[PDB]
Amino acid sequence: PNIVLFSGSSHQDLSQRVADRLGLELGKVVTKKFSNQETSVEIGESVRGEDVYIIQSGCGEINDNLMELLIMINACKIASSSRVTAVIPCFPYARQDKKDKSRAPISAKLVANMLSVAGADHIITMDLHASQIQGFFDIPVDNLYAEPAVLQWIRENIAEWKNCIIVSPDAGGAKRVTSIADRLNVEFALIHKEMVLVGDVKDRVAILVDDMADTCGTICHAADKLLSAGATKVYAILTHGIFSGPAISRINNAAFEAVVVTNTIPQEDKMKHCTKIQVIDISMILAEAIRRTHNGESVSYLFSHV
Amino acid sequence: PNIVLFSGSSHQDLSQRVADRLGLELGKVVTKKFSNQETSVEIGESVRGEDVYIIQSGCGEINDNLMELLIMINACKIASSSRVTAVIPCFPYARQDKKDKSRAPISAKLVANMLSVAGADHIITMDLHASQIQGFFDIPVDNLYAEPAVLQWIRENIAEWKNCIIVSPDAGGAKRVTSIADRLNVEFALIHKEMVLVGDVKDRVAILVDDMADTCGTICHAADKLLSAGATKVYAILTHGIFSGPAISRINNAAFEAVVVTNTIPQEDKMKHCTKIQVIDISMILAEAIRRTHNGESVSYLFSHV
Amino acid sequence: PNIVLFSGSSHQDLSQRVADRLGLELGKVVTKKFSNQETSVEIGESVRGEDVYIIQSGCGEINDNLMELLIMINACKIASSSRVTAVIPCFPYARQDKKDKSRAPISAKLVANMLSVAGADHIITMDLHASQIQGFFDIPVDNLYAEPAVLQWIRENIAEWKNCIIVSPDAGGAKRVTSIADRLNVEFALIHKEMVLVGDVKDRVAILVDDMADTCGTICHAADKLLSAGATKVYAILTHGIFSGPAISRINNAAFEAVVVTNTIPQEDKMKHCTKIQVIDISMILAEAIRRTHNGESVSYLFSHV
Amino acid sequence: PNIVLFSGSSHQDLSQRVADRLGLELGKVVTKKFSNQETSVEIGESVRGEDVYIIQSGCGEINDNLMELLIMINACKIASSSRVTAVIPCFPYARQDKKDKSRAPISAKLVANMLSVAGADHIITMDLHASQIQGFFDIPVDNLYAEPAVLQWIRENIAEWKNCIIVSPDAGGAKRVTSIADRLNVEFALIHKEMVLVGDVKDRVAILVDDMADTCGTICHAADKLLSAGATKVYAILTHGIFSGPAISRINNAAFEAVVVTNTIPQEDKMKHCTKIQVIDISMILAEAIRRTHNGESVSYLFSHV
Amino acid sequence: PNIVLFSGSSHQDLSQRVADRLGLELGKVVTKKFSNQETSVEIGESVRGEDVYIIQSGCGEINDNLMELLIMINACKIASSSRVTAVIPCFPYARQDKKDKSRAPISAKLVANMLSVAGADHIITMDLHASQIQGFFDIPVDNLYAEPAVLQWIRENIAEWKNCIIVSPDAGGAKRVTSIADRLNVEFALIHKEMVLVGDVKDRVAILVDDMADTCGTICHAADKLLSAGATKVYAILTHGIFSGPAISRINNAAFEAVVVTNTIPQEDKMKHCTKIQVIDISMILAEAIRRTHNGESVSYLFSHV
Amino acid sequence: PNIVLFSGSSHQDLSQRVADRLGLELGKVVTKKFSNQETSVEIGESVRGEDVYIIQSGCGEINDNLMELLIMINACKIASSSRVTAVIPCFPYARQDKKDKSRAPISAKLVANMLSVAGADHIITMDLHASQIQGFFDIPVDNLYAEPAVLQWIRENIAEWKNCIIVSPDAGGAKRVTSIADRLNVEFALIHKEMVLVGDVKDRVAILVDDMADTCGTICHAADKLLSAGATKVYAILTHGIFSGPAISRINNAAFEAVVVTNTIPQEDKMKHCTKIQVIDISMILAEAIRRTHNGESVSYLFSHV
Ligand SMILES: Nc1ncnc2c1ncn2[C@@H]1O[C@H](COP(=O)(O)OP(=O)(O)O)[C@@H](O)[C@H]1O
Ligand SMILES: Nc1ncnc2c1ncn2[C@@H]1O[C@H](COP(=O)(O)OP(=O)(O)O)[C@@H](O)[C@H]1O
Ligand SMILES: Nc1ncnc2c1ncn2[C@@H]1O[C@H](COP(=O)(O)OP(=O)(O)O)[C@@H](O)[C@H]1O
Ligand SMILES: Nc1ncnc2c1ncn2[C@@H]1O[C@H](COP(=O)(O)OP(=O)(O)O)[C@@H](O)[C@H]1O
Ligand SMILES: Nc1ncnc2c1ncn2[C@@H]1O[C@H](COP(=O)(O)OP(=O)(O)O)[C@@H](O)[C@H]1O
Ligand SMILES: Nc1ncnc2c1ncn2[C@@H]1O[C@H](COP(=O)(O)OP(=O)(O)O)[C@@H](O)[C@H]1O
Ligand SMILES: Nc1ncnc2c1ncn2[C@@H]1O[C@H](COP(=O)(O)OP(=O)(O)O)[C@@H](O)[C@H]1O
Ligand SMILES: [Mg+2]
Ligand SMILES: [Mg+2]
Ligand SMILES: [Mg+2]
Ligand SMILES: [Mg+2]
Ligand SMILES: [Mg+2]
Ligand SMILES: [Mg+2]
Repeated sequence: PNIVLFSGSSHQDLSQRVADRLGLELGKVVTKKFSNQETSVEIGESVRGEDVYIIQSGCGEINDNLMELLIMINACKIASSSRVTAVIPCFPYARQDKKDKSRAPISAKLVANMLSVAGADHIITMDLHASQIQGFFDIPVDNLYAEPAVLQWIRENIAEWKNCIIVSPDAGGAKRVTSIADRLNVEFALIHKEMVLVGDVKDRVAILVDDMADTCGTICHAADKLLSAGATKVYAILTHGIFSGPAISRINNAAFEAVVVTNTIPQEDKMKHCTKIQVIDISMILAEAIRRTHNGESVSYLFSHV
Repeated sequence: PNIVLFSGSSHQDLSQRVADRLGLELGKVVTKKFSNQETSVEIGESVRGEDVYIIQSGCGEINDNLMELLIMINACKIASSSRVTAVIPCFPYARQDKKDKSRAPISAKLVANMLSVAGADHIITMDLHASQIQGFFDIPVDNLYAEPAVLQWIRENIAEWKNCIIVSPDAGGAKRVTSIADRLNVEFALIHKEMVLVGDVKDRVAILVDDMADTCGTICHAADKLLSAGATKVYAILTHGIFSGPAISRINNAAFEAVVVTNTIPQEDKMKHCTKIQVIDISMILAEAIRRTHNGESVSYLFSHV
Repeated sequence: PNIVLFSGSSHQDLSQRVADRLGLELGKVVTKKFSNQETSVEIGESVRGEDVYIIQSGCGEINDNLMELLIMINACKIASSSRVTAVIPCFPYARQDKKDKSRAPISAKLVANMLSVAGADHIITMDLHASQIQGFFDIPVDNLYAEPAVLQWIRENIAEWKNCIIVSPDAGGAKRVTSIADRLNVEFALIHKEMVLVGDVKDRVAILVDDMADTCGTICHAADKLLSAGATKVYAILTHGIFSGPAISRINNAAFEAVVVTNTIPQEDKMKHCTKIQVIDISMILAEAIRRTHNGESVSYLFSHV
Repeated sequence: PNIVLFSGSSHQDLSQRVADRLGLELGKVVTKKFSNQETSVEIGESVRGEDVYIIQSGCGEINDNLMELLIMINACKIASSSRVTAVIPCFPYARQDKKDKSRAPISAKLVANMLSVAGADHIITMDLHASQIQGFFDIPVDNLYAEPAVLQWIRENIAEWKNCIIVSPDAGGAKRVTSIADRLNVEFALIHKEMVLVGDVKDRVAILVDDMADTCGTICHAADKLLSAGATKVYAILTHGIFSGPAISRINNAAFEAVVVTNTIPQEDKMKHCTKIQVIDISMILAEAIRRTHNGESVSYLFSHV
Repeated sequence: PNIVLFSGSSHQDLSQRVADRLGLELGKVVTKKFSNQETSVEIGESVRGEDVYIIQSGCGEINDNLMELLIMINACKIASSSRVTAVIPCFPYARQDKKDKSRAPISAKLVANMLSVAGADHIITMDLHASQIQGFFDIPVDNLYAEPAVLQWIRENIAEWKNCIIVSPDAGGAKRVTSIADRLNVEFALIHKEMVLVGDVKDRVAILVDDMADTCGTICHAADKLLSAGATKVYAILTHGIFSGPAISRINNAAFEAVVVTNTIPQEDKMKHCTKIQVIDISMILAEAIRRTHNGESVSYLFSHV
Repeated sequence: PNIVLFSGSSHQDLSQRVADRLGLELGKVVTKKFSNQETSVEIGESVRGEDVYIIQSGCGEINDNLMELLIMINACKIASSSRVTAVIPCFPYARQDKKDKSRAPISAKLVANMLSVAGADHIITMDLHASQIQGFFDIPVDNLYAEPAVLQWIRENIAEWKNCIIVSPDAGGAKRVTSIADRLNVEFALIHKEMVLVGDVKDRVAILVDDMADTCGTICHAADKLLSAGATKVYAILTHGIFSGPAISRINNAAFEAVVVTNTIPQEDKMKHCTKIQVIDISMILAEAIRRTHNGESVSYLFSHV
């Protein structure tokens, strides 16, 4: 089969970059809405006997884009494609992954089921909120890591990285922080609400590393505790920058040295209203995974380099 | 089990009307959206061992209401309810029911499959675009009719109904038109585009009967053809009035005697900007079907009276 | 994989014609019945890793041919074939496609489910009664059209086709009629029972176009209404000619100029007892669809020519 | 729920007797055929919230009866019944239960899958050809035994039963023969083709016991071998008497003392043309099984008495 | 229906205690092994129309107990029970819940799938390793907490609990520790390998709280780090005490004040060879969940008291 | 794709022999157990886009080996292999294939279902206890025969085979012996318990042929009956030699001329403690089936030669 790369309405810029690294052109698909706000999908080329890849990120209008993804997957399945792969840099409803309330839903499993009945055979995603979402599917699921690119940014941009500290803004983020600290051979701390800090922090550069920042109610309160606790400068490094609601107003009025995110969510608009925001490119990692999945090579090689 | 009636964000007024006819109160559910525009559903009462009935219409913002419905169904299924029934007065994506294009989707079947994997056991809907959507499910599906209420309106409001004529604005609507005409003993006509009229029409009160009006393009060119053909006055009777886009601007600048719709879609806002719009209450037919499904009575009795 | 063409008991002549156009030979299968009237299927060649195509029409004795088809599909699936495609020129139980009665079945969906659990991956059919039966399956379904061959016959055989009129014998057949009329730039009419005619007809050659004729209770009554309404000669063009029951006795005692059908159902025996019956060959359209599905070409090209 | 007993076109008499033993009336269902030989099913009462039982035997026109059964099960399932039980005294396609040929089907598993996807929840059958057809299903399957009635008939009718012999006409029927012989405390023999006899037989009454007799090509050659081997009189006892093909011509021209069968298949017509045929009533056992399944009693009690 | 309580080979003592709180007798089931070490299950009562509950913990020989559970669930499903619930205090293969290696299995999802196809409808478990295993099922899953009983033990036994500290032996156990600290209004610490401690712990009683201890390689190294860091006495509180391999030899040769575990795994043999081990009874929490699930009461009430 | 041969813990010697006939090396997989006796599976090569074959026999610790098989199948399915085939020379739980008791399980169907949800696409086995287990799967199942190798052994080793007799130790084994007798043109006998013998036996060499011997409470008592009935010497030929429990002590204390088995179960340890045991190599038949399934050749050719 031949790679047929398709792009949804969300994050059109990343799909163009992945096409460039793969050395191909995006497929002909027109995705608009009808008068009554119903998704319209018009694929403009034959997907018969092809390896269709669709890039759709859980950003912007989550529900509008999610239905767009399911209609595109189902259209390519009935149009007699060979395999259909959903490339989702940010997984929607990933924070609703367990039932710790009375009648709470598990919306991550509902989205997993809906992608399965549309007809997707493979899933490629980056830095899932819970790694266990891989078990919500009966199909192969790729969970790429942005950590090798995060480590590269720290070494080149922060000069004092050899004698810095790494801070976790939440109790559940200690797994991510401890892995990064060992790779840099530095110390680490942890911040818990209900604000308590456990770690030296004083008179050293502190880096806040999390997986996502929706409204930045965290990290911004964490930065105040870090500056009150003796740290000189504070850095914030994140993978998925949603920056919804106040968010930008909190970052613009905070004392972060820099806020660093990836390409998983469109950052072009947010970067106009915040000079602290910096972006790490991940289109190289996504293009390599699509390349190796198509050719039947080892994706495990990606978890050994940048 | 006990009836537990829930209402989604869409069409809150009909759910209250159905609750009054059933003589109960709506269940405690809070449906908001998070900062990143993700649906939040919080059921505030035990649904364990209950007959849950969720009323959600495919109107307004379709994709956000549809994802609202699936989260509510899945939450009630995992919360150990006895049965879950989706009451959907207007079915979303009902116009995409076949594949007559190159790589077209069938989004009616995708929506059908999503309701199945959420965990719905029964579907109650009214006046489907295609009756064959009943076969898109492997569960019982109820297809109610607004025709008995349509015929009741004609007999009381139009005085010349004994010598009127029903006009079909399209070629695919001849099934509805001929059934109505035979039930009234009056003649019928038909209008086809690419605009042609077959039927007397001249010096007679013409009634345009269709199942739906989205942008009212068809019921506007048809009305102009009817007034140019000799009909004194033109009436339009519809079941699902979406009235999206121009729609209202076309109805206000038209020569309809009246435009008549049902409760399936909220008409309170549209009736302010158009005096030609009239509403037929259908909350009694929905309440009776919910009542009879719970009590194990014959729903076929509904198709013999009003 | 290699095409392996198999033929069921029904319509052996079309399978031979399709084999000739494809330039191959029919596979070795022996289908008889045991003493207790149970279907016996004996495939006499290896189907391992092959693209199996089974041609079975819903004609003759429906239930014995339908069980024949399911046994053949299941035998080829367990025999490790690559893909199995059911080519069904006339779909059985296509008229039971909805539930508009008290405890009516939907037998079109039951037959759809049986073909799925036998192991079919693709369905190729022509001129379904309802196009929505495509959504009764979760697999690709091809719905071919006999209209390009219908229009070709009219142009060469009826000399007055430039000033003729197409008549719909029922209210639900107005979709086929209006599409044909626009493609010929001529007018159209419509006949409804409970018998009333709308259209000129008078002093014009009327053509009755329908999708199928089982007992010819319709068209035969329509022709009488057309001859009493001023039409000179009446033609009838149909896709699936079952001609069961009286049928032939009604056609022989009618005033049709000609009755025209296709190859979907065996017409060799019926043509002996009726001289008005003419046949349109469709073995080229079926062979092209089989050829293009195997080669991964565009079947949409078939809906642009003859 | 309430028992709703339905009867298919096959074996109306057994259904009437089962209704009599249960003290109820058969449900209102009309099952005829259309002009093109398609099954028509018209249930004439509400099955909503009921325990529907359908009695259909695999006899006569096997395929038409099987389609009838599937259509009835699906109609009762979609019509919102509580449970649907298929009571099948003789299972169709039970002899095709394994793949011992090149591309042979396993039609028993296909029938099992079709019954599963129609919507049946329970299966009640008597004396399956292979007991593993119980494992062909994912639902409960009852396999009743006619052996107690066979033993009762042997005791009351044959006077010399205390010093008789029991003969198996095939190598695969040695299990039934050994079980019956042990229950009667008599000896046993076996007959194999490719005819060889292993047993005394000489100067004693020999009883041929099998599970079914389709064409009676066996048992007749077995009877000739037994009469040539020194046995005085030969009896034949069977469970399912199909008697298709020559069958009756072979029994009338044979030297059986009596041929004894059960009610699983209609026997009145065959009993008209053969004086040797005798029938054992099994309606009591089926009625008891239905009664105990409805009331949630122990069906295992039936395998301890008559 | 009626509660039918069944017990597997593993942890026979807890099943007896749960039966006593529910005020009933355990069901009659004999579970032995054949000569070739295959599980034999012999239920000695009618489960027809009953609410069957089976108590089986993932301890001892995991694979023999897991196959025992599936055979009991499947036997009770085919025996026409009403509902089947698996009560699993310790879930097997809970630590293999994600794919973070080259070709790693996710054996938690395989066990989830094998419980689904056996026929279980509900799962009751306590303190899952990952809460997300709830989403590995499409059925309701109860995740009980042993924390309220853990808090009761600390207050009753440790006198210095008002000025103690809670220590996490791993980076991933920070979620449990921070929640317990807030409930007691005390401080907390964290220990990470690759052994580094963050927190005071000097001159105060330190409590190590985890979810399970398999070989006690952790907690034993953590205790050495705590005692050399200035802590006075060290306590270890765990939920699932496996104590496999050396385990006991490490606890007997350590400086724990006490090792406290729950009833999820049999502890009677371990406490003979270790005086430091203490058991917390949870048979009241399991009995209440079983009682409330059967009666259709709120299980959420259990997460507000002891 | 490429053949990737994997071996489980059970029967490492047969896998090596099959690898040699196929001319390849076994795949890199390490299978051990954790401290708490849970299966660990670590594949050391890329199975991506490969035809994976796993050889695992139902011997030794059945439950440990069965869970090992499912973990290996599921790991290779999620690792994006092309096809996964389970080669099982001896099928676990094959004797529990029907429900002839009150609440008996059918554990052969449970094992079939667990192999289906792990992700296996093909099953290769030898001499199933019941041939109908092929219908317990919805996937192709190969049922190889050891009979051609059994016939070869008799002709080469037993000199009196031309005037010998074949004895079946059970009523259910008459199918095997009658087929073997016809291929040798010799006589046959049968032994039934509740011990009675039918057949000459006297003054001739008797061969006892069965499918398996677990504990030899079967042939051993049959051999005693044969020697007291006049047979000169007794041979025992079996396919699956389990030899569990007493087994060997009964064979060592019996009067068998020889006990002959196959490679389906490891025999190396048994032949140390029994000189009567002889082994027939079947690694050539398994290698040919694996070779032909991969290459898409006819497996039916194997049932015409050795
Ligand atoms: N899009 C969203 N925006 C804000 N909150 C969300 C969103 N989706 C889910 N949530 C809520 O946020 C909570 C996330 O909790 P989390 O910090 O992940 O707990 P833990 O750290 O124990 O996993 C969930 O309980 C969920 O109810
Ligand atoms: N550190 C890691 N090394 C290798 N794989 C990892 C790692 N972390 C997570 N994974 C997961 O393991 C999977 C390995 O991909 P897979 O296709 O099995 O590799 P291969 O091509 O060698 O079979 C990836 O999809 C990834 O999600
Ligand atoms: N004119 C009609 N009369 C009766 N039923 C109809 C009609 N039109 C459609 N139906 C369908 O028939 C179904 C009858 O409901 P059902 O529960 O089967 O009736 P009962 O309660 O008698 O079993 C309805 O769900 C409806 O969708
Ligand atoms: N007028 C039409 N033009 C194109 N396709 C049509 C038309 N009418 C119906 N169809 C449906 O569209 C499908 C197109 O086949 P498909 O394999 O999707 O095309 P492609 O090979 O270009 O992907 C056909 O199976 C047919 O059923
Ligand atoms: N001799 C036998 N005794 C009991 N059951 C048998 C026997 N032979 C076969 N069976 C099977 O065992 C099943 C027992 O039915 P079941 O509903 O499990 O009994 P209970 O009502 O006691 O649970 C029957 O359906 C029958 O098919
Ligand atoms: N703190 C908590 N409060 C309530 N429920 C919780 C909590 N933590 C987890 N849960 C989960 O919520 C579920 C509530 O059970 P459910 O049957 O929904 O209760 P109800 O009967 O009120 O609907 C439990 O199964 C449990 O797994
Ligand atoms: N005597 C026999 N001859 C041929 N096939 C047999 C015989 N006995 C059993 N079989 C079954 O028939 C199957 C034939 O395999 P299959 O893949 O259909 O062959 P082919 O490649 O010729 O289609 C085997 O899997 C086997 O289980
Ligand atoms: Mg979380
Ligand atoms: Mg339409
Ligand atoms: Mg129709
Ligand atoms: Mg047989
Ligand atoms: Mg873990
Ligand atoms: Mg057996």
